[PDB]
Amino acid sequence: MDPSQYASSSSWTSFLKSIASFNGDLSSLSAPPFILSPISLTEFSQYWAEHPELFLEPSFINDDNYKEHCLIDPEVESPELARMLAVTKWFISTLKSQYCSRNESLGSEKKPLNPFLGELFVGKWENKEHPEFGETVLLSEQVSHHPPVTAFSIFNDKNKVKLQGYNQIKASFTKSLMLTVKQFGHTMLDIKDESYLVTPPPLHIEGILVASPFVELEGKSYIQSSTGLLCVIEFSGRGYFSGKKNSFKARIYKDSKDSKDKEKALYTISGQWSGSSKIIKANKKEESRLFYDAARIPAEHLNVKPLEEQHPLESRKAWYDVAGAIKLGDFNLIAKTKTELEETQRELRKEEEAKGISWQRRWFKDFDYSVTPEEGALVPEKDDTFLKLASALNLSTKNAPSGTLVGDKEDRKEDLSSIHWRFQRELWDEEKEIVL
Ligand SMILES: CC(C)CCC[C@@H](C)[C@H]1CC[C@H]2[C@@H]3CC=C4C[C@@H](O)CC[C@]4(C)[C@H]3CC[C@]12C
Ligand SMILES: [Pb+2]
Ligand SMILES: [Pb+2]
Repeated sequence: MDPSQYASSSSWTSFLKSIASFNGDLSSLSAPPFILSPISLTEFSQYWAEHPELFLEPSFINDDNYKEHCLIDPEVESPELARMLAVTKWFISTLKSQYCSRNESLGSEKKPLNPFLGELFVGKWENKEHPEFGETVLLSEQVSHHPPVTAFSIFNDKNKVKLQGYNQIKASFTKSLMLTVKQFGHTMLDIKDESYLVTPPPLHIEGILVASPFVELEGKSYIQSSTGLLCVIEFSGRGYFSGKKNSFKARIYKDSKDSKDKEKALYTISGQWSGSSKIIKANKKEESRLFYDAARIPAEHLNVKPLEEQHPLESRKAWYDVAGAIKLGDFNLIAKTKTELEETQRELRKEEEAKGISWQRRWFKDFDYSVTPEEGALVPEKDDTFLKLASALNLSTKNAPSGTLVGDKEDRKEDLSSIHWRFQRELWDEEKEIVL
């Protein structure tokens, strides 16, 4: 049918009624074919680096060229600050990819495929037009199905820029049909010997009643550096304080201590993350410069091998039949192909439970950061980067919503675990079957 008839269709009405009895698992919703996306959530990890030049820029900034590299502030006080500005620009650049990609390729936000345990998604940005960049690799793996958790790493060996992180969400519907989404997890970016800890923001999906969903960010995101510098990004927009669609305000401070006083901000960046934003230094409101304009530089999609060469666990290969059925809009075929894959997985899980076997994660392992960790679990090293950055930010190390600070209600939750997925580069180095 035409999108104009989605909202009043029997299919959408039945979907909205299934929401009324939402059991907590989005996979139990009767989402009609027209609102389904043929893309699995394991693919979303690629949204962290669709602007290769911005991802790598911090590695090119040094003591001898930092002022010359900093266009937004040729008077930047230090290379560390120049790099924080670059990392902030990169983070902002990821937002359009993360939260707007489906609206552009599918017509609206849609329900993504719920990955199966063990699903993989790999590719690379060859950066052919820039030999100084080198190849940047993406490894994404579904480390959990119940609940869904995607772990990932994006790395550029040539310039020593590596990123790793994981993501999980907890979603619920309000009485007005707003889908509230709390993200869990975090991402760490290492630029040579300098590190940055990034926390994703909470968000909500609106437009469900009218059958034209879209993401609206809220809350805050943090970027804590090993240099002490901290960037606090606040999201607002329509229906909220600002009233401006996809708006944000980011402030950079000398340290988390100073972030308690907005007047201490070294820079203030404001605008729309899906559009243009300006930057003001200190408090010189008078003078401002363009910080980032999302419309000027198109996202660069990574290179993925042809389907004919993909391994059975690779996302697109595994979901091929379902993706095809979704593109056709065939109600019965979608149910048939999806059930086929998910039932095979059920059988696998039942065999594992009864046979005393556990699925072994491929390139990531779950580290227990608890004071009293599971006896067989891997534990963090003394010089663990997350521990040091979380300490600097006064961030909770528990499995609380992303960005939860020590002392917050979510951190004082009784018997909350502290398990975090970590990339194990050695496992990729000794990978003997998967290739790029
Ligand atoms: C779309 C309606 C009808 C059904 C529900 C769709 C929900 C499950 C979808 C739509 C928007 C999706 C989010 C879009 C973007 C991101 C950022 C990525 O880094 C992690 C996954 C995450 C957080 C997705 C989680 C799943 C999500 C919230
Ligand atoms: Pb709104
Ligand atoms: Pb384990």
